[PDB]
Amino acid sequence: LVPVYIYSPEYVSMCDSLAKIPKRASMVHSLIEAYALHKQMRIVKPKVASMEEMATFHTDAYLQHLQKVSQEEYGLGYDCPATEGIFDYAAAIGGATITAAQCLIDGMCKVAINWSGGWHHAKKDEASGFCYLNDAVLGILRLRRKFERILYVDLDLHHGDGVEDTFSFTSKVMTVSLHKFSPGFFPGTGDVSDVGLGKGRYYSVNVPIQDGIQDEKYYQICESVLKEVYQAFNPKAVVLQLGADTIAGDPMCSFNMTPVGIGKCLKYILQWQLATLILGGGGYNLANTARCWTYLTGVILGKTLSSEIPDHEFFTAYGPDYVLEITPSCRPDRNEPHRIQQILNYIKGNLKHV
Ligand SMILES: CN(C)c1ccc(C(=O)NCCCCCCC(=O)NO)cc1
Ligand SMILES: [K+]
Ligand SMILES: [K+]
Ligand SMILES: [Zn+2]
Repeated sequence: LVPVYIYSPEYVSMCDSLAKIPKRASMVHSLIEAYALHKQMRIVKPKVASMEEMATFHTDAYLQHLQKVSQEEYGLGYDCPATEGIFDYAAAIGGATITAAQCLIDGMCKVAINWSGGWHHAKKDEASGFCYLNDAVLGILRLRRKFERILYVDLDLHHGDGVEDTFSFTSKVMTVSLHKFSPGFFPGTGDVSDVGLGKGRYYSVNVPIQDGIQDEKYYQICESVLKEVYQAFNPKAVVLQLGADTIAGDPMCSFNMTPVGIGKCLKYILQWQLATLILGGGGYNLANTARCWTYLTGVILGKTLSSEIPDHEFFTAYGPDYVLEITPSCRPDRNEPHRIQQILNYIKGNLKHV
């Protein structure tokens, strides 16, 4: 009944070294610790993923290449620099999510959290969008050993293309992604008409959304889709990716959400009372990402947190207001109601086939 919190000092330090988000893992953990939330959770040390565990998804040629560049193509480049920490980072993140999955299998908990996971872009032999290894896929494949139908819900700002593509030809894993979809915006995929292929047709769900969406409309959309998905797909377990790059104040400056709105989505999923693997993802206003995942941990624990950020290691990063709540930016919501309705009707039509 007590949620599992994947953590070790070594893991945080490892994750802290991803050059795109320096120290973010420490900031998230430190704030969670400052609110004393870890004492209400079962703290589980993550294992490091073995080569064989990583090879359940990634090809050996790809994994050997990561090993090679870590010691001395494949999507390595501007977004995914080939640096020496690559292989150990992959094994650690993957291992953490696999550990969370295993805890859920063993019935240790109903909810297991790896805030440093959620790297949804990576494919079997291609790095993409800061993702060297797809830990979300790894967790789904582990859960698959016990659970017959798995629902993957992706609330990151970006389309969960790596996870959806991996399971596009299957009906045993359904992917649902809400994301910004606009020509030029990474990764450029995930229109409402993308529904999966072959036996998996209608088992991929995409909700293309525009800039400026706020809490109430987002939840209305998310609740509407998830309601139909639940009744049509009847999932036995859930993997939930909660990238905080949708949150107001993110330098990506696209959606205009607060952790409260995401929390309502989280609450809706939690009341299904299924085994649920919780993952992080994007989130580039580092203090806000910590504010968000701290609040969401509170939501998982059913606790209401004090508005004042406690003094702690990174306290100075929480200016100018030093509170946990995030105020939406004063800019317009570019989502026109009729288009949103069209999308919801298209999805509903798709789910009748499921
Ligand atoms: C300021 N600067 C130098 C850059 C800013 C943005 C990108 C970018 O979005 N690149 C495309 C890859 C986006 C990765 C998004 C990862 C994510 O949050 N996935 O959910 C690149 C450079
Ligand atoms: K998403
Ligand atoms: K699928
Ligand atoms: Zn993202």
